[PDB]
Amino acid sequence: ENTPLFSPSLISPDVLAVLPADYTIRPLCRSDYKRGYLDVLRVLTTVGDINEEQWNSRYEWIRARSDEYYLLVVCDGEGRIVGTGSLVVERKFIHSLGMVGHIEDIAVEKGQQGKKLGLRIIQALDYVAEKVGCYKTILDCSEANEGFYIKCGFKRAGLEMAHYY
Amino acid sequence: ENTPLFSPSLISPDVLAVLPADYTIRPLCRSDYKRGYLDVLRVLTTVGDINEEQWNSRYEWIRARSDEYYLLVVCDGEGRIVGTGSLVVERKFIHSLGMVGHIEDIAVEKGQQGKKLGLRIIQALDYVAEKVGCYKTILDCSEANEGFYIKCGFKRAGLEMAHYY
Ligand SMILES: CC(=O)SCCNC(=O)CCNC(=O)[C@H](O)C(C)(C)COP(=O)(O)OP(=O)(O)OC[C@H]1O[C@@H](n2cnc3c(N)ncnc32)[C@H](O)[C@@H]1OP(=O)(O)O
Ligand SMILES: CC(=O)SCCNC(=O)CCNC(=O)[C@H](O)C(C)(C)COP(=O)(O)OP(=O)(O)OC[C@H]1O[C@@H](n2cnc3c(N)ncnc32)[C@H](O)[C@@H]1OP(=O)(O)O
Ligand SMILES: Nc1cccc(-c2nnc[nH]2)c1Cl
Repeated sequence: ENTPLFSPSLISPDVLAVLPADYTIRPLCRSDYKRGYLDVLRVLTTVGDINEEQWNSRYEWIRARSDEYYLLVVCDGEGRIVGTGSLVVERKFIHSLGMVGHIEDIAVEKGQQGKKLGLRIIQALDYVAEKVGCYKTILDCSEANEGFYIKCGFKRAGLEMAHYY
Repeated sequence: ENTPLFSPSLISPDVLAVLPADYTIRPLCRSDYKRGYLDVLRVLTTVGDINEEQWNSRYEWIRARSDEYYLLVVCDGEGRIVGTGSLVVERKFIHSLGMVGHIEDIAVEKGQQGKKLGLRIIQALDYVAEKVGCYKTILDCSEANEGFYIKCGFKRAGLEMAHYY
């Protein structure tokens, strides 16, 4: 219930060292449902209404795949979740059975934006990806937040194409 | 060993109906190592040297995750693999615990290109994604093959950003 999703050993010590006083970054755990986690994702897009049972079910699905789904949180001095980020590690046959890190669902509470918390989330996710043996990390962004990813040391590599249902 | 990776029920019947005479599309199976599968991926990028033991190991990893990794093949009239495509289904908390389909590692043998086999692979992967409940399918492409994805009914949705190790 407070068991971290993945090893705290995968949290970048350099990131931990430069966070603001009393803020932390750490793996998700199941009790994060009760520390404002889904409210943070509302800055991204529609989350929907998810009750605790549905959370517990998806959480255990993700925990059964914790060599694939690396979800971490930023907490303020009061233990409130104020930022989220995901790394999803894709297995391939190409690149000698290579692994690609996919950065997803990056979100910082509006009142907490513009203090480098997104940068720290990206640095932490890039640390995980390198540690577990990804050959690269990629993500999709908008023209409007490309400048954020540039300041995180990402470069334009191609186009995102979509098909909706 | 000839057990399909996923249910043949997930292969689009409309696609099967319009393939060229004696060509088929079907799930990967483990014995596809011996029908030229990795040679097809060489059109994409470097595959490396993978022996049968390493193949069997990754195959079983993927088969243990066949609600996530949907790999399918196009076979010619002689049972040779001439095309490949992947759908990887990502689980999210957003969009009411939504699922996004990721189209990956699309490859047609050079001598078999320009006969709609890539189109059929994309149509088949989009069929899988809709069937299992994805809210969208996305992929990354180059400026040079954007025109292919446009003819498959995809639209530009954002930018692919990359960070290498
Ligand atoms: C892959 C994905 O998840 S894309 C989805 C990204 N998420 C969103 O767009 C949701 C809403 N926005 C947010 O949640 C946040 O604003 C984020 C995640 C985009 C950025 O996090 P923040 O903590 O606000 O940014 P942070 O302070 O770390 O930014 C790092 C630097 O980039 C700058 N920056 C932040 N956003 C942008 C932007 N949209 N365009 C240009 N520069 C930006 C910051 O000013 C800062 O600059 P500095 O180094 O000159 O001070
Ligand atoms: C997400 C990813 O995997 S991106 C990686 C894609 N893979 C590669 O680029 C590897 C090398 N190329 C190939 O393997 C193949 O050429 C593919 C997969 C790109 C396309 O498959 P093909 O079977 O050659 O194409 P197919 O005949 O189905 O093409 C459908 C239509 O798009 C056209 N087309 C194909 N490639 C392109 C292109 N690069 N630019 C513009 N139009 C194209 C075809 O002429 C055809 O047009 P029509 O409907 O007017 O006849
Ligand atoms: N492209 C992409 C983006 C986000 C997650 C994934 C994924 N990889 N494994 C499961 N999902 C993939 Cl393939």
